Amino acid sequence: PRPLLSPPETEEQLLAQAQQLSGYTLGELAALVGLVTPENLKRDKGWIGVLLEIWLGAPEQDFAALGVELKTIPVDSLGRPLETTFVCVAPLTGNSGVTWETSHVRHKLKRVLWIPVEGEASIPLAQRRVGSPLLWSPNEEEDRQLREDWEELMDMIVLGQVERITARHGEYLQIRPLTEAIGARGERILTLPRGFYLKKNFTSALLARHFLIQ
Repeated sequence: PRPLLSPPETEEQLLAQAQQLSGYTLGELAALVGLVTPENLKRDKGWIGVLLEIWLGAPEQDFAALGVELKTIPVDSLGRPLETTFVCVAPLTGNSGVTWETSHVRHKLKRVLWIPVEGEASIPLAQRRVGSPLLWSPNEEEDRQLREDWEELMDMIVLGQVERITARHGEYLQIRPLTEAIGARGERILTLPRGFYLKKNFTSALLARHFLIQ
């Protein structure tokens, strides 16, 4: 296959292109666009993203205005998620007044191109294969699941309790771990940078429905 030279202006072209990548390994795809494949993503957390973006044309930049977020999902040998999925940085400061409706999380997850990719540690990066892509939007239930988790997490941040957030917070979405934040007393604190992540139950559910369409 050949990478798109200009950003796609229709979801049809974006999806068709994504589909051309299925079956190929990351090494094969990286080589086809003159890119070297790192030994692991420890150094470049967003390497796979840079690569898929090149392929998907990411002439019509913001003009294309597709509003589609690309998200790769490392999966096991059975197509199941291996880890939580990073959504976006969690704002520890500012952004006061934000609500679920006006949140960057809801905005980022409005339209997503999910690309499953093998991710089991035993498989060298260059040998991991790309699976079948998904073009998704949360249904009413998924949006509710995210809203409730988002509201609980953000309220803690706004109340200066970011350091109190743990894996116990959030049924489908969590905030995972120096940057400035709001302290429990309103004092300014320095803490680990945080981010919003989708849990494996949420991403597994949407990946599963992809094989049950009728």
